[PDB]
Amino acid sequence: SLHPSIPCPRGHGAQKAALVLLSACLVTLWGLPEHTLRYLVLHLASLQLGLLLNGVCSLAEELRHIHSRYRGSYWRTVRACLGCPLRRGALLLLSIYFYYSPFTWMLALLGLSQALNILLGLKGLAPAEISAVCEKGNFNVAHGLAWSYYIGYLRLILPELQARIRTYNQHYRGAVSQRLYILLPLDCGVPDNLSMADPNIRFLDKLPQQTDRVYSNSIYELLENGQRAGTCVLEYATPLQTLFAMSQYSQAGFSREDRLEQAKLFCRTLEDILADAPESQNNCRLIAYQEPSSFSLSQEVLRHLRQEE
Amino acid sequence: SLHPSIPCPRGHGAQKAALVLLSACLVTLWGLPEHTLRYLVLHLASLQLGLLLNGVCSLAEELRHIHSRYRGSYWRTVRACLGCPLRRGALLLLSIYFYYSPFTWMLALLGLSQALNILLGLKGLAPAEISAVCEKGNFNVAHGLAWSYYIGYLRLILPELQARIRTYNQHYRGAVSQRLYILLPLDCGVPDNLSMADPNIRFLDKLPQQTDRVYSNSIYELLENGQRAGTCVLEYATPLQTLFAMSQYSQAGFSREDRLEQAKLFCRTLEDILADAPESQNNCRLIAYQEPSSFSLSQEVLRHLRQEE
Ligand SMILES: CCn1nc(C)cc1C(=O)Nc1nc2cc(C(N)=O)cc(OCCCN3CCOCC3)c2n1C/C=C/Cn1c(NC(=O)c2cc(C)nn2CC)nc2cc(C(N)=O)c3oc(C)cc3c21
Repeated sequence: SLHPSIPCPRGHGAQKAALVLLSACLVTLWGLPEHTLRYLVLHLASLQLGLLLNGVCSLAEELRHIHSRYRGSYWRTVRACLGCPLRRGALLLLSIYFYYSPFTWMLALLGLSQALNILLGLKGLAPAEISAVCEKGNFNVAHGLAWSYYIGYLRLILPELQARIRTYNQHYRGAVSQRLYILLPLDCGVPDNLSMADPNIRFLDKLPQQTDRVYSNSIYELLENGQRAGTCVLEYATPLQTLFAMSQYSQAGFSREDRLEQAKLFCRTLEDILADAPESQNNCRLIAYQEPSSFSLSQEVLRHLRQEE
Repeated sequence: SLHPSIPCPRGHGAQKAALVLLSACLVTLWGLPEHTLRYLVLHLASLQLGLLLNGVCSLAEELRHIHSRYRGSYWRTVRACLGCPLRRGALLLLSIYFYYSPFTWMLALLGLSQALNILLGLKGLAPAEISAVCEKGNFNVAHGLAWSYYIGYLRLILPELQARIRTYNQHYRGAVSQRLYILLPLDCGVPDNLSMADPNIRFLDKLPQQTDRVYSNSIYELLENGQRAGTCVLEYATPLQTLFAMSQYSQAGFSREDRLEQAKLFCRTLEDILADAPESQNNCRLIAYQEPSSFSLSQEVLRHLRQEE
């Protein structure tokens, strides 16, 4: 409705043309009794056991990710596989009602059939269905936030940064490390400053220019037992402020479980980009955390600081 | 490898546990000849015809989107459905080799079975499989670019903008319209300035402040036949510079077909956000274009300008 090449969203034409081929194929059965209907649900059973066997093998992948992806909860993992046990398991019981009115040997034939369907890669997802699951969930916001952060901000501020650090040391007493530490709070909730987030980190300063775009940089000196054992540059992650603010934007249904699944994905993608980047080979260093026994993040920065040298 | 709650990417444990249940179910067949193997491919045929029927009904959706999503090319639409005709159609012919060694009535039983499987929503995609297709393609960069553009930039610059426009008119001769026009070139290729992109648009100016964050909004006056019939504020789309620069970033396999599928998706999502936004009810106005007979975009801005009043 904006440009003729702009694709409109998907409609219900998949369901619409489904009943047409249903009504076409149903009247062919009128071309020939009642003997078919016991065979119909038995074949309809075999589609469900194939889907049920496709769930349990994918469950073997999921137990690798019980702690991270599913917070140690065994019930969510079974709920994550198999789609919907209600609409699947109901027709499975209805089949055995019709099945009575060498079964394991008959059951074993469909067993290995679905195995090679997975092994040969025959369970293919079409690029129509691959696309239609991607534009369905409007909050797929994780790779765009990672890729635009590297392109728009990190590609620009990192190669200049080493010169802005050394001129502060030529200006002086306090030796600041030559890396950029980006904090990634998973409980996203980003405040404006950092003195209130931890009173162990209570500096403020402005990193000077080179001597266009003006990226103000503040150096926060850790005050381990009231003493600045470490001085460093700390910035938050501006994409995490967006992920927070979409959840507060209640006109879009973005919940705190949907936010936490992307913020973990945002750190994995941003760790990938800084692996093979020309500029961040030794400059960037992400410090992710999620504090509930809420410990001090000033310690874990100092662990990342003393591991530098 | 960064935090213990950060989920690792998926492995080949789906294929790994598939052969284990294959080797388990195969030796149960040793517990009982050769009579099963003709029945096995016949059941393996019925899975493919169900997938083939699932492709053709989804094709009925795709013909609504032949021009936009598939550039008018009928062959891509069939290639977009059904996944892979090579690995699917080969086993279909191999079945009929085994089928010879009321068939349409037997074929009609599996026909309406897959219809109600689509009609009742029984073809469910599990949230494990829904997720694993989303983190597979690392360039899913369309909604993050739209949502962060509204949050980080458009939510901040639009409610201030009306005051910055009127003070230019109080300063004066030239009545500038009270809207923001964002250009979305689909052939993304964004240049730095706009005088070279069209010599019909050749102003430069700086929109003044209110009298924190400083945004330079340049006012470009249309020079219809060398005369400034229209004066307006034109900005490009900074997310489209990123989508271009990921394609030039050849370490990530982002091709010009992958870029063009997201840039169309970026404009549909950004049109959605400005529909139900409190600030952009009459301020923003997107002008998307893709020029090959490459016409002048200064005309289509003036069409959007004279349609205002
Ligand atoms: C953000 C929404 N968005 N999403 C996508 C995708 C594209 C855009 C977008 O439209 N960006 C944008 N175009 C603008 C045009 C003007 C103009 N006409 O003047 C002004 C702007 O804002 C003035 C400076 C900002 N000030 C100071 C910094 O905080 C805010 C106020 C503009 N901005 C705001 C963002 C600018 C970049 N930017 C970032 N951004 C990110 O890291 C980020 C996170 C995600 C996700 N994507 N990115 C993009 C990389 N952090 C910044 C911090 C400092 C700093 N410390 O000084 C700093 O200095 C400059 C020069 C830029 C800069 C920053």
